[PDB]
Amino acid sequence: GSHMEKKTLSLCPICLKRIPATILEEDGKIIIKKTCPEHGEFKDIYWGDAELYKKFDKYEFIGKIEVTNTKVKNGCPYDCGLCPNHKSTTILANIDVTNRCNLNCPICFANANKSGKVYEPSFEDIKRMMENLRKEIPPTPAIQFAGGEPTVRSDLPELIKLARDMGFLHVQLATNGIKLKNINYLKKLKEAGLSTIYLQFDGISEKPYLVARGKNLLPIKQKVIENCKKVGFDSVVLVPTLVRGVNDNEVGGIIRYAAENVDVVRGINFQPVSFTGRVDEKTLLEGRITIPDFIKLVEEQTDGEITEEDFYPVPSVAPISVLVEKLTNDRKPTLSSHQHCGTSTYVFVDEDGKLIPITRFIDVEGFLEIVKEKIEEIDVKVLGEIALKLPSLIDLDKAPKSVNIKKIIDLILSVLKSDYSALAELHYHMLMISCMHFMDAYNFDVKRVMRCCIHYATPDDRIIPFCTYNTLHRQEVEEKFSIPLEEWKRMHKIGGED
Ligand SMILES: CCCCCCCCCCCCCCCC(=O)OC[C@H](COP(=O)(O)O)OC(=O)CCCCCCCCCCCCCCC
Ligand SMILES: C[C@H]1O[C@@H](n2cnc3c(N)ncnc32)[C@H](O)[C@@H]1O
Ligand code: MET
Ligand code: SF4
Ligand code: SF4
Ligand code: SF4
Ligand SMILES: [Fe+3]
Repeated sequence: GSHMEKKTLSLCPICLKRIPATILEEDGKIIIKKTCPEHGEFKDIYWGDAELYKKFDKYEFIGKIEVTNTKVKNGCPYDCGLCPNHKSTTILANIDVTNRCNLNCPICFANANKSGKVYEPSFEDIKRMMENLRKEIPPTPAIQFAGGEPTVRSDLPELIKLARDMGFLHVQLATNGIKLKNINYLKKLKEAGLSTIYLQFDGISEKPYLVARGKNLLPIKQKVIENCKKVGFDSVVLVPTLVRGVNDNEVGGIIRYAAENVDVVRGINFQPVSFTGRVDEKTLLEGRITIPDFIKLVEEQTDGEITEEDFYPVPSVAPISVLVEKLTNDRKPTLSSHQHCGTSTYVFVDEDGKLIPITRFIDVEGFLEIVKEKIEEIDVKVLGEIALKLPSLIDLDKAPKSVNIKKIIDLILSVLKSDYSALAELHYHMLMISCMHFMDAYNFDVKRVMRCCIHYATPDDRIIPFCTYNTLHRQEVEEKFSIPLEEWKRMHKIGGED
């Protein structure tokens, strides 16, 4: 019948206490069982496919941190953060610049617009949160403004400039895009130096928007995309909240729409719905979907152009950072998140519009093996040796006709020389297709969250993993630093200015 895979620690979904949990294989799926001393037994889906679950375990990578912000007191996941036992530095920081929003979505992990209180850090508070992120070893390389809807603050372009001034290589905006339907507003974001728009995007028909968002936003999303084309803003990531029964049938359609718009869309990052914050009862009961379920949908709905073997877990590229760090004697941000948190592939869009994953014609598995081997052999000769082996890893038969294989190889080598511009050019050639499954109290796994690489900087000088922030800390923090809406409105204007 069942057989145990792992022991771990989880949370009771009722009282949020830390409780023991078992991860088990059962009928081809991975389940998590747990017991609360007070509220009894719980059973949830952890991963939809036991075979892919075991396959991803081989890419486990344990990171290290040196700069901490909190002490051990109550043990994980209560000591965030970062406490001395966290195993990853910040790769992408989140700063919530507001809890106000110009929407009222039925699915909202932040439960925006319900507290009756306004959380809006000052420009100086945000600079200090950025300093804390930049004090890490290595410094946090990427930051995203979130909330809430960040575009409802009139000072957002100044915050984007500030992030650039503070040294972040990548400045991202998570947004519902509504204000970006005005092209002059989009122009000010580009001019301020925004790297990427992380655009909420739930489908290619009206129904997923009606369900998840409460109204048909599809024409507005389309306008935002057309505005990006008009102003030459070419770095949009579409972000579907993936809900079984709502838009699991539109996975291929979203991917095809991105590929049709690959001049401005650099990726789709699917987010299987996370039962934190605000969720409607049908979503809670019927909507659960996991990373391997998503991978299966991609294969089915792109007619086998993208297959299961094309996806890798995020830490599979941790050794690339390690190697680059050793080659250059400079500490590099390392993607050391848990192997069951997320997955990605990369595809080329050819002339006919067919999707050709880079893994179809580059032996990515073999490439990562050589990388891990050369780390063990660490020097002046490594790069040349790897450059010698790269042709044996390529299948020129399966490569797209519209792709210069020699240029891709050179860009890969330049990434190994710590050329960030080559990594960015590589992303411009391709369409990233990824899926990240943020935890909730039903599937919480302490062994995952200890490796989390996506962190909120808070106004009380903490740095808190995304998955503990949205299950345990968001209300506490927002309540401390909010003022009642009644008084906030009388002291400000709608953009947040005094
Ligand atoms: C509200 C909070 C929500 C937080 C959600 C987390 C989102 C995580 C980020 C998603 C990814 C966005 C990346 C930006 C893409 C882009 O525009 O890319 C284009 C940009 C170039 O833009 P600029 O030149 O303008 O700065 O380059 C980058 O952003 C470089 C960083 C790339 C990060 C690589 C991540 C690796 C993932 C693991 C790969 C596994 C192996 C795959 C094998 C085939
Ligand atoms: C930052 C992104 O997260 C999406 N989002 C909002 N609520 C949820 C949820 N419960 N689970 C997953 N993604 C969600 C938003 O729609 C936005 O695109
Ligand atoms: C909780 S979502 C925060 C970012 C923005 N409001 C969006 O929906 O894209
Ligand atoms: S998630 Fe990390 S920072 Fe938070 S308590 Fe656990 S180990 Fe510490
Ligand atoms: S999901 Fe984003 S846009 Fe929707 S209500 Fe929440 S914060 Fe606002
Ligand atoms: S944000 Fe959640 S899903 Fe992503 S790395 Fe952190 S723990 Fe894993
Ligand atoms: Fe309980």
